[PDB]
Amino acid sequence: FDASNFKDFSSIASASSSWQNQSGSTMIIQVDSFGNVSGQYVNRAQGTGCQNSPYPLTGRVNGTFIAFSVGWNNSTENCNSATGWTGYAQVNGNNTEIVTSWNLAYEGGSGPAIEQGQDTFQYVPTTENKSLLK
Amino acid sequence: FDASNFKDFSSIASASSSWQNQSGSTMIIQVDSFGNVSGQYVNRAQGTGCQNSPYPLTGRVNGTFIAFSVGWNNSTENCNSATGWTGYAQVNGNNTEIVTSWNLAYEGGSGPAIEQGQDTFQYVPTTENKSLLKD
Repeated sequence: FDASNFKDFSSIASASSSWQNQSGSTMIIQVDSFGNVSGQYVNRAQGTGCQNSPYPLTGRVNGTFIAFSVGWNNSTENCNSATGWTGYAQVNGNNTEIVTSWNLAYEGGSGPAIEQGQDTFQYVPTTENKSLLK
Repeated sequence: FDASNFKDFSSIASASSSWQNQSGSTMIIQVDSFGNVSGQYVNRAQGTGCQNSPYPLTGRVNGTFIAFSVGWNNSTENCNSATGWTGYAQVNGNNTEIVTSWNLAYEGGSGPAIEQGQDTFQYVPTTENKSLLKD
């Protein structure tokens, strides 16, 4: 996968790809040839619960457009919320990024509320070792 | 719902349910015991592309909260865009509803753009027939 020449999600379909946003959160995703997205999301956004453990992520792609969803209970920590992100991939400065808007639905002070924000994910190329033993 | 603890486990561990929003769009969803949502969405929003054919949907649930996603290509019609909904289930007037905000990412005049909105889905009860041939 040439991240400097990403065309659409089929450039990255059929193998895993890793991503990191501006807040330190990471995700690893699988895009199949039918437009499905699976993956795992690790939240590290300052001030939030449910950090540093993987949460299942699902979604859908159409060309360069994507939408994906995370529920905030993985059996390690339950934050009783959900986030949906929607956006698109593009090549920016010889890497690829996914530009998104998100909604977080949660229990607020006076009842259920939806918080909005934006995340941009940068592609993270794999690192490689000879073997698992140092 | 505490009473759900005192029923058949298999029947309550998962959900199969239909929903209609205020625009007449429908979705059919399956929620499994692990939190995974699958289903099919049929758009009927007035004046839009990609109406009247089913589009895959996928999502996650946590408690009463839900997020789900649809890409707008099913090989019948491609609208080159994607929508993400986020919200929650609640009860009113003796029916369950899902209250959501959505984002739509699409190719606008100037390049990619995001449109925002709200949808509320009402639960739709199953119709039951004797057979495919007789009601």
